[PDB]
Amino acid sequence: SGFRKMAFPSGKVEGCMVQVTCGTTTLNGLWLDDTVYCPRHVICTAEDMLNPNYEDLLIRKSNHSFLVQAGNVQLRVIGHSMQNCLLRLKVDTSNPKTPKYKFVRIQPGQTFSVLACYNGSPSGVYQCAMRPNHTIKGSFLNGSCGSVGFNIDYDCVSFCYMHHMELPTGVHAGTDLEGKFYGPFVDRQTAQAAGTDTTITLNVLAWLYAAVINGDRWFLNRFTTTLNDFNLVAMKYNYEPLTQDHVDILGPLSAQTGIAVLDMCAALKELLQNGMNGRTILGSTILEDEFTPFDVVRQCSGVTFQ
Amino acid sequence: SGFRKMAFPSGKVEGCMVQVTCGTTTLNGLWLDDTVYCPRHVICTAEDMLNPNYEDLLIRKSNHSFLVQAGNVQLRVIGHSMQNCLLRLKVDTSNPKTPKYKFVRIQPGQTFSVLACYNGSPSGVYQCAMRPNHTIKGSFLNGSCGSVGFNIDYDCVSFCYMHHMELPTGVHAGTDLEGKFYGPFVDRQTAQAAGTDTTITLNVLAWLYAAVINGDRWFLNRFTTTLNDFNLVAMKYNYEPLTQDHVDILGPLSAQTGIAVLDMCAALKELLQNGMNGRTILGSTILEDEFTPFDVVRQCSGVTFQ
Ligand SMILES: CC(C)(C)c1ccc(N(C(=O)c2c[nH]cn2)[C@@H](C(=O)NC2CCCCC2)c2cccnc2)cc1
Ligand SMILES: CC(C)(C)c1ccc(N(C(=O)c2c[nH]cn2)[C@@H](C(=O)NC2CCCCC2)c2cccnc2)cc1
Repeated sequence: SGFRKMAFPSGKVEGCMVQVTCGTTTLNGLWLDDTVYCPRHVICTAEDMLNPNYEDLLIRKSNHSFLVQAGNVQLRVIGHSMQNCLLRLKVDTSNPKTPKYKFVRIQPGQTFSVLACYNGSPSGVYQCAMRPNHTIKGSFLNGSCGSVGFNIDYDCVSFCYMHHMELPTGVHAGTDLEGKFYGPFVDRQTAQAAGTDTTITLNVLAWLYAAVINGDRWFLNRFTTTLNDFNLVAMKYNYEPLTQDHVDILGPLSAQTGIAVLDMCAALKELLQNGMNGRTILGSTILEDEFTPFDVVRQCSGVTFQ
Repeated sequence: SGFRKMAFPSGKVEGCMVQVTCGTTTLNGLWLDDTVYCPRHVICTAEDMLNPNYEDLLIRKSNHSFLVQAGNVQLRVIGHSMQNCLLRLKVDTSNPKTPKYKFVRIQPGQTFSVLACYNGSPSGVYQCAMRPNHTIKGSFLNGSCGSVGFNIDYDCVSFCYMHHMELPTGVHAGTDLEGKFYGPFVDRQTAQAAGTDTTITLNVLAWLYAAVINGDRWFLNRFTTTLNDFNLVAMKYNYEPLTQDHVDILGPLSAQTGIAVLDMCAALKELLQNGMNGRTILGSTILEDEFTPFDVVRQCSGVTFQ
């Protein structure tokens, strides 16, 4: 029993974190085989963060412009190239702790674990959802850039996020491991701001199923809804529309609990319209949208507490 | 910016987790140097969980009654002994991944990271507070016993919790690494239940300081309070009394923010009496008591956003 925001064990990623320095700027890099990946803004001059031209800044660097430190050991840079908003530094040593890994681009609403790091040293781990507006609600201080997000499946690490910058509301923006930003953000100092966000309906429904699996039914009702009638309510409450594809994704949780998806949607409609009347669901006084259907299946028992 | 429940990186603990089997029961153990620690209830018969006598059950076991598996490798047990509610199994191999470590008994209100494990395989990591009633709000399924809780300071792992059992309300009970239970619980099937809990006042105050450090002051007021007048309100709202010792602990956070402790207590008094008026603090619609003063200092900037 219980239900918590649960990160993946971080050891396989810890063994990949290094420190990258260029000029006076230090940040974190990810060392896999003989390549170190880091944000290209490591080369940005303090004097000009407003209008960097990265091609022009990078051509002025040599391999020995970059210092890479793995713990106490210096790794010699023997090549470098820019890929989108990342630098790929080739080093003289293959990381002996490289795990089985893949690079994947996650979709909005999906979750991943973040290993917050400073100066190449891991500091903390927590779970994040990629918001519909392409930001994450992380916890990051100066120098956290280059920290990574990942999921783990059967000892294969799927890296999906590298941290680049903080936005004015205190939320965080970054790229995939090909260097392509999530969202419309850019790696320079501009007035950019996170767009309007929305609640991840599929995740709320998954978490209501988690509550039933764990033994609680107080919020169910005798009603059903059509998809279109639910979506009229969702629009009013800034929830994402439910689609037939999302209904299909909820199939296994619906089967484990015996609650049809559209019946759970009717329960959610009533909770939105009437509130929770001072009660909790899975310990929470609000509806939670930070757990995917996969996260619920990963964490909950496969046997409902009937 | 940001503020999240943040666990310590788990890799140093992952390298210590093994599987222990006795008879038909399997659970997790902790392998440090040439010793494996695990819950003594691994020897309990399925037929008699109501009234086990562990001395009488253990004398009937030999070293080869115990199977220990580290990944795919079998570790031969060459000795065994009971210490309180733990077994200490001596094995033929010293763990080459043993970190610098200590065993410590934590106090109520303190936090630690939990590495949830099944069959000796780490599954997830999350942060827990030891509640005043000596339980934790974990997330644990059958076979999680022997999972450990820990804090990390300068690469030294302080182990403080080993998981033993789940209580009727779905919360979790366990021991320190000397095998002494937290709380009045016992390792057998009884009617035992968690006692009444209370809110950890010192942690709420620390988290209000975190909110100011991160730039938010909306909940402050022009009033102050005496310790005794605050404690009259605390009793009404099931908050722990504030003590002078706890006031002293808040010294550094008070200095970083310029808010006297008793002035923050007046703010908390008003929040308890009037509620939060539909507003949030650090993203939360409720007052949070799961972060210690140390956790706030660990995670927040050392410079207040004034
Ligand atoms: C060059 C560029 C792209 C403008 C930049 C500058 C600084 C950083 N930040 C580094 O901390 C940092 C930079 N290099 C080493 N560390 C921080 C950051 O985003 N401030 C923002 C201030 C407003 C305008 C854009 C940047 C940061 C803080 C907390 C968590 N995350 C990141 C990130 C990007
Ligand atoms: C022998 C004894 C002390 C009564 C016992 C029995 C079972 C377990 N539980 C094992 O899962 C388990 C046991 N051995 C291997 N796995 C689970 C558990 O506590 N059920 C309780 C049922 C009510 C009465 C006491 C035990 C468990 C589940 C979820 C998370 N945590 C633990 C723990 C202790």
